[PDB]
Amino acid sequence: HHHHHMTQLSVNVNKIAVLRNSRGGAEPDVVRAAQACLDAGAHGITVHPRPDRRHITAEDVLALSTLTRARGVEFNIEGNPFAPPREGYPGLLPLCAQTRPAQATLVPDSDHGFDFERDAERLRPLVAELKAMGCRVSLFVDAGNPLLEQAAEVGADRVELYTGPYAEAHAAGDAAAMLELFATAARRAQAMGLGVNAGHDLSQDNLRDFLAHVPDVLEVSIGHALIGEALYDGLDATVRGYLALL
Amino acid sequence: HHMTQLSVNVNKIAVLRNSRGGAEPDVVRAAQACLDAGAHGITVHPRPDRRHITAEDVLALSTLTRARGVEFNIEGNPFAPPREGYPGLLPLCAQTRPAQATLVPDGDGQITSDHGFDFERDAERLRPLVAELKAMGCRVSLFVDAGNPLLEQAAEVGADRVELYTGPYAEAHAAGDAAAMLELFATAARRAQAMGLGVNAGHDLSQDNLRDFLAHVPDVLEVSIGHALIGEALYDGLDATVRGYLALL
Repeated sequence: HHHHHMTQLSVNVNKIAVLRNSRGGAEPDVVRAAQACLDAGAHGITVHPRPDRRHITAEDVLALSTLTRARGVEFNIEGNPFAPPREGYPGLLPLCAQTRPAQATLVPDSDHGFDFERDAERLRPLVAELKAMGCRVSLFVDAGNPLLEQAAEVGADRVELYTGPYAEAHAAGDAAAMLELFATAARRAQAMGLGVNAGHDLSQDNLRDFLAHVPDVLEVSIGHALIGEALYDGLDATVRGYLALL
Repeated sequence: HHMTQLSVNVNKIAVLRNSRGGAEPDVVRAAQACLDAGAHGITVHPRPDRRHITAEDVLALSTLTRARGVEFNIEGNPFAPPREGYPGLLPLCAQTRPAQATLVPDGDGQITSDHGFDFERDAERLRPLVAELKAMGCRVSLFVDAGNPLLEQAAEVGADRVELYTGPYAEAHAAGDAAAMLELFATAARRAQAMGLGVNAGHDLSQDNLRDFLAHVPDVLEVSIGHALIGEALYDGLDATVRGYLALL
């Protein structure tokens, strides 16, 4: 069996592209913002290129691949593996084929995980193809999923627990019920040889209780709350603040 | 004869909030941090499609600016009828009584404001709405292009100020040579002031081009800065960024 490893931080820069696209020019620069996050010591960059190009584009992915590669850090691409290519969107797997990121996080459409009764068989050859490229494959799952262990059956290397309902419980004050659930979910996955990532709605106000109660979380992908906190203190300070909690 | 004042446009803060669909980052808290750093007022532009700032944000920021004794500036299209989630500009201003109302021609679905009023077509539909805003206590500013040949008609319509659209200045400044644009905007300012109009400016103003603009365009009373201020704050934070802008006035 494995041994403990210090939790790593991946900065999700989707919202930086959201601000760019709202105006429609070039500021704020996605690569420049990611560069400042890696300069602050982040272990990697996460993006989620939607098929409709609402924020991050295929061009951003290639640009960020070149960046993370030149700096020896990890690139994590989220996306729906089932989405066929359309105009302006090459598809998740061909994007990973072109950039060979360290990790590919597979999502079903983010507010829920996969229905393994329904999607496991068209998932299987795509998971296998992603790993064959050199990608770790992580599957977005709900902490309450009774068939959660089936992600190992598909061949995935990790699961990413969707931490939405924990953060909602944390803001309301009583998050104990959520923490026992997410801890139990983490333990079930690890008993199958799966690594555990997390993120989504994780902030500087709730990360500490999470890592203190959920064991051996390997990687956290934090976007929204990190960008929102950076409005007050800057990207450099914010990332270093997150790092000091890992 | 008057210190140029900084109004922070907090639209892009709502851009970050609404994308998620919760409450963070809080628009009111961010505006509060801008005022603590010495900003002279808050600007918002509630669009009819509710892309970022909502009517509830307007009401909340009105209460904030009032408690802190600073000016509230609402940009918007006075012609836009009420839609789902949007009561319309004039009923919003009646409900909140902002110090200033900045009127733009912007149609539905424009990415951002990219042109000022065409006074040949809009002057007569502007007149009674300008008058109704003033009757509420609002100073009324009209978004105009620096090259508008009918710029002087904004005084005839009853507006108190014009806001020169600084987009083409910022584009020329980034390209290096902004002298020609600076003389044009200076000329536009003087034309407005000869009619008793005050001069505001904004759109695409940043920490890299504000200084030269105020240095050459005379008696600019107010600058409304949003997009670039929020983008620069991503690196340095709002307090530091706001204070940087104040030092450039």
